[PDB]
Amino acid sequence: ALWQFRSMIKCAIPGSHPLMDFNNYGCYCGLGGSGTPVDELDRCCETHDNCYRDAKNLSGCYPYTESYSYSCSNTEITCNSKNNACEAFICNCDRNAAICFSKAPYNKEHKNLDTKKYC
Amino acid sequence: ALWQFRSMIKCAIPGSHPLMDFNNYGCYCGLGGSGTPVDELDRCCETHDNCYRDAKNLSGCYPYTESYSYSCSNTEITCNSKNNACEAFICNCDRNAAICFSKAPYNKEHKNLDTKKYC
Ligand SMILES: [Ca+2]
Ligand SMILES: [Ca+2]
Ligand SMILES: [Ca+2]
Repeated sequence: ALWQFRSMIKCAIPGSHPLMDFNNYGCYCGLGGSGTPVDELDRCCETHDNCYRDAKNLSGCYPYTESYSYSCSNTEITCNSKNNACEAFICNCDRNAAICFSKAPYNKEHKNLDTKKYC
Repeated sequence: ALWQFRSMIKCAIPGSHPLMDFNNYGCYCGLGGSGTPVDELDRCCETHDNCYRDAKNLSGCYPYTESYSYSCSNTEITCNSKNNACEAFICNCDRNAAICFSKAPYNKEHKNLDTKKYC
């Protein structure tokens, strides 16, 4: 579920405030994504967004509202070996994004980019 | 998921060994169960059994496979408010059943009960 996505990023990047930070960032961060990805970060958003899309190729698999199982082993993230297919697919999309976010630099210049102009 | 029910049980009844305590007791603790419940504990199980059957009334809600979110606050169990509807249902079934098995007396002469004669 989305709410677990955020907690998952806080798990990798502690000094971050997910809701604030990665919302309305570039062309892909935030709901939507159109045009080209302005940066490293934005790429991560892009790929994660396609992961959600792929995830719907699973029956009754709704990525936003599906809760799964994962633990945060101190900066380290782990998906429960027990999630069901949908769940495990969605946790992975999330796990991969999070790690990606932790390695991409953040450009204040992209927060609130002008989609409606720039994307 | 069933694994989380076991975990729930360990929270509410510390010291417990769910796979062996609550399994195969009465006419409803474990497997499937039918007939007349032999006592309070067994009665908890029948309520669980009934709860789960009502789970399936929600499209794509398989209680054994569906992982929900909850936490165990020092003996206390809390079902995440963000759980989707199905998850929420299943969370409650397990929660009511764990409280129930806590307030219930354990009758050892009802363990591995010949369900084909006493049920
Ligand atoms: Ca997006
Ligand atoms: Ca779930
Ligand atoms: Ca049963």
